[PDB]
Amino acid sequence: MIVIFVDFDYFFAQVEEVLNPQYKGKPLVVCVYSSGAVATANYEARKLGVKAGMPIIKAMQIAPSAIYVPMRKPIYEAFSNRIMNLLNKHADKIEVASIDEAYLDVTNKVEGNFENGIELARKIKQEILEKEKITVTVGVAPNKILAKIIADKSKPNGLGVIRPTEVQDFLNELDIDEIPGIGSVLARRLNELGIQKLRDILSKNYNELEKITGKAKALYLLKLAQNKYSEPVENKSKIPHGRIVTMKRNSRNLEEIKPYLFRAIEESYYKLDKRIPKAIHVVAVTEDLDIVSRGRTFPHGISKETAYSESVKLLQKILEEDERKIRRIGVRFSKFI
DNA sequence: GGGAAGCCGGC
DNA sequence: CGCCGGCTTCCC
Ligand SMILES: [Ca+2]
Repeated sequence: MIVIFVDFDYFFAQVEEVLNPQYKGKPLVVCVYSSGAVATANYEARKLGVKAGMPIIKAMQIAPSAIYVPMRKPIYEAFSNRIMNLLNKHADKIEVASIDEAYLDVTNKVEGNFENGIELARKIKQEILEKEKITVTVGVAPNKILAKIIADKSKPNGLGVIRPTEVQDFLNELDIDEIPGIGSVLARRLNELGIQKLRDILSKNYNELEKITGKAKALYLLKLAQNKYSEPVENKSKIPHGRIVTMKRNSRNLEEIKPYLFRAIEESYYKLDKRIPKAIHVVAVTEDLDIVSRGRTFPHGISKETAYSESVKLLQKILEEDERKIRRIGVRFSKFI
C-alpha cells in the first residue's frame, strides 16, 4: 500500500495571511469562543509561546504585539474544500480526516512504485502551494499510521518518508509515546513495565500488558510492532455534518421544539448526499448560548426515519436533564461510510 | 441498554 | 493551556 498523508500547517492562520498579507511576519492569533481560546497561531505568535487551546487572556500576556482575529470558519471550509478537491484528482481513494488532514491511497496511481509516490507527493505540495499559496506537510509511507507519524516528524512545510524497506527498522526504534493512542498516563506506566520503544512490546507478558492498555490496544500495539498493522484508506470524509436552526423563541417544550428538530433532519440531510452516518447528535444551544448535546452511536447506517426515532428521544434526554432555556436546536451526523 | 470512569488528543 | 468531545471498558 502507498499512502500520502497531507497536513495543512496551522491552517486557520495560514488562510488569514493569504487573505490579508499584511499579517505576514507579525504575530497572528485566531480566536475561538464558546473568555475565548486560541484556535491557531502563526509562526511569529508560536515563537512567542502562543499555543492552541491557550486562553486568549494568557496569550495576550505573552504576545501583546499579536493581532487577534475571530475565527471565520465558513471561509476556512472554502479553502479546505478546494484543497481536498485538488487532492482527490491525484488519488485512487481519499479519506478526509478533518478540515486540515487527508489520507490519499495512491497505490494503483504510481503503479505500485513507492518512488513515484514520493514524487507525486512533491508535485502535490507544489500544486497546493502554487494554486492556493497554502504550505502543507506530507508523509509518504506504506500505511496511514506511519504516514502520519513521519509527517509530524517533518513539520513544518515538510515531506517525510518511510520506504517499505525501512518500515521494520523504523517501527523498531520508535518510542512508545510517539504512537497514537499512547498518551501520557499510559506511556508513563508502559515505561514502568520496561517498555521504552515499540519493539519492547514483542518481548513482554501479553497479560501484564493487557491489564493496563486494554485488549484492543494491546492487539493494536502488537500488530503495529510487527508490521502486521494495516487499515485501508477508506474513500470518505470524517467531517461531522449538520445544521442548527434558530427558533421563533425560547422554549423548553418538547412539542414546540420537535418540528424544528424534525426540519433540521432535512436542511442538513439533503446536503448530506451519498454518505451514511452511524452517529446522531441533537445539538441544543441555550438562550445562554451554552451547547447541550446528546449523541448516540449505532452500528448501522441512518435512514431518514432512524434519525427521527432516536432524534426526539435524544431531544427528550436533553430537556430531561438540563434546566436552561433553549433558543436553537439542530442535528449533527458523524461516523460515515 | 446505557451511564460513569478513565484516557487520548485537539483546541 | 489545562479542559472537555470521542472511544473503550467497567459497572449496574
Ligand atoms: Ca495536526
